[PDB]
Amino acid sequence: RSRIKWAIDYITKYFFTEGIYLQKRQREQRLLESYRAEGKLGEVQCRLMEEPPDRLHVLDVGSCFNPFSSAPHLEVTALDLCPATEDVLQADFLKVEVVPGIREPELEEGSVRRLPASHYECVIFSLLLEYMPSAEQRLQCCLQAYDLLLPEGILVLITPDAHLMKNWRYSLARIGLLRVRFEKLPHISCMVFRKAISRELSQHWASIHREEGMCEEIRIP
Ligand SMILES: C[S@@+](CC[C@H](N)C(=O)[O-])C[C@H]1O[C@@H](n2cnc3c(N)ncnc32)[C@H](O)[C@@H]1O
Repeated sequence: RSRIKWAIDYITKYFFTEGIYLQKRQREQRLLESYRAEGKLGEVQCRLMEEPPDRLHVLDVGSCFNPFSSAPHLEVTALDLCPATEDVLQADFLKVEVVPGIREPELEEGSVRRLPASHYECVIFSLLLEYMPSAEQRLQCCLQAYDLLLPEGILVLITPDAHLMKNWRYSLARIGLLRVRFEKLPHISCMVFRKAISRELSQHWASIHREEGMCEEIRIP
């Protein structure tokens, strides 16, 4: 049906109705034991989420009109370069700093310039990344998404219309994000990437699944 309904349903299942965050945690714990048992990794640091709050902190980037704000149990901060509705904060995400030690966005001259680090259970890039000028700026957005996420939070990535998705999967794994869902909807590909319990775990996964010819960034032809 709709990417919006698809994403609300996934988020709800991931944190509430299906505990997918706990399922993937187990998969990642087993993967780490496998790697340690092969001497390829040592004593890495792991960071886990507490039980989800009743109200999830969701950052909707390139939101346009804040579709997610009325979804139950989502507390949505919506940003857009050119907001269409008054409830979307103006921001060029490429110029946003991710700042530890703050609780809410800070604005200068009416533009979001700073967001709280490690604060959001969910970051949503719905048909946003194809607006970036370069491949390296698409990666930059996902790197900011990673500093914004709580441990085991999820990046919801929706892009318009296989080896390229394997490349994005590899590129995002290099920076700590492991894909946990991929679904094809009419005219779009719907993906969710999870902030792994350990970035080093994610990077080693990517090392193993690197095919020859693929870049470190995330590309749009
Ligand atoms: C195709 S619309 C998608 C709107 C909504 N997310 C959806 O799924 O329908 C792309 C949006 O990204 C916004 N955008 C483009 N570059 C941006 C940037 N650098 N920072 C914040 N928003 C940006 C545009 O203003 C536009 O609202």
